[PDB]
Amino acid sequence: MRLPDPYTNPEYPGLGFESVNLVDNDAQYWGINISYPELFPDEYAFLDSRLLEYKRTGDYLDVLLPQYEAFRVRGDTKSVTIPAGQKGSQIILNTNGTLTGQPKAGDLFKLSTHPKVYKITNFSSSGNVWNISLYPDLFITTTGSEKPVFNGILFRTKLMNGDSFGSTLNNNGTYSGISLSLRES
Ligand SMILES: [Cl-]
Ligand code: NA
Repeated sequence: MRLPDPYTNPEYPGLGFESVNLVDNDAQYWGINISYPELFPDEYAFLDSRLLEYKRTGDYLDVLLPQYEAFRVRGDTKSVTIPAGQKGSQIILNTNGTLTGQPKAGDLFKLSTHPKVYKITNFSSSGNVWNISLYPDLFITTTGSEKPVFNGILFRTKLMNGDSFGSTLNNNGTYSGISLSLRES
């Protein structure tokens, strides 16, 4: 299930995060700490209903972190190839001349076929050959059918603080201190 935000639900601008911390837990997994601004009753009720549905159905929570949305690499990834049999800390790909721009160390990365999110540690190229160094090491050996993902990356997580989720209506008619602690699953 997608954690609702102002992109899925622009009617609730309060679902836009105030602060986000991406924590490295070293298999390696990312921890995500999200802090909300004060939420209006409709926003809080909608978020609460969506987290109750997540609790009811033992699903994951997919989350977009807009602070990593730099759109540094653009274009159609259809003819972009990732050769099979790769594992370790590097992903080599052939852009086929279809991608504009280049990624930077600190950017996120994901393979289209697997949920793991990586951090880019280094980038080098030789024409259409891109060499992207990743942290942590690849969770799978490539099959050759994967596509690189630079934008719109969703982290697949589980909620860690469901037992301390919630708030009470304050004197301003809003809900303060709402925060989500997520663990990449
Ligand atoms: Cl592997
Ligand atoms: Na949100």
